[PDB]
Amino acid sequence: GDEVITQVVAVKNVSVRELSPLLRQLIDNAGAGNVVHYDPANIILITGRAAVVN
Amino acid sequence: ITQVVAVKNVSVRELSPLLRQLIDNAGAGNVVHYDPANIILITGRAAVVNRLAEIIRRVDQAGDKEIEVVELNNASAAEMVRIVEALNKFVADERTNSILISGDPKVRERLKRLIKQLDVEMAAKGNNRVVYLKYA
Amino acid sequence: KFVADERTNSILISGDPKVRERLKRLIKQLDVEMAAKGNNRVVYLKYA
Repeated sequence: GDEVITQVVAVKNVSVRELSPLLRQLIDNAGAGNVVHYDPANIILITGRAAVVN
Repeated sequence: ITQVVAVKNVSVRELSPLLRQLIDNAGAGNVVHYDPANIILITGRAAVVNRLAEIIRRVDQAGDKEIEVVELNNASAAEMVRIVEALNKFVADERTNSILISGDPKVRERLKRLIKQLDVEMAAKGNNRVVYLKYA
Repeated sequence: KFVADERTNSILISGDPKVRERLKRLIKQLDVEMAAKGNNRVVYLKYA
């Protein structure tokens, strides 16, 4: 559905800052309210609509 | 009310912009102050102080890292050391002959995996042999 | 990248499951042991 939830998922292989521009492309591709925050401890944060967060 | 909660894993100054986002997202009166002794201060409405403490504890609980101590009965610890050293943290003691670990409960999963991986002891090779001469 | 132990005499690997495919290939490739060459020989002198 359209709900706003945060999802925490990992990419171990290389630091996920590498995805900041294209992920903010999906933060741009649709409506905002999102965050995608890349923890240097290497996990992954999204917040926003479950579809675009997907 | 003010809430004092910890993030041990890395210094919480790292959260100042996004936490002030929740100091911006709603009304002010808040403080979030990051003590270099590594604890955490919020002050403000219990709801926004909560979501703040949830981001905060979301960098607390996130990256967990500590030490393990696990017996190495067979493969020399210092060897375990060396043979992990090539991998790119780790301790062991050869008083005990035990891998110690510093890092993740993912490091705890995979490095209990490598606790187990090189524990094995090679079968005797008959390196030396006593031969009974029949004639000579 | 690559490791091994000669306690165990075992290749350890760091890298891909493509590195796992090809480097199980090279796990297997140089496992072979050369046949004995009769490097030394005891010769029975008939006369001298």
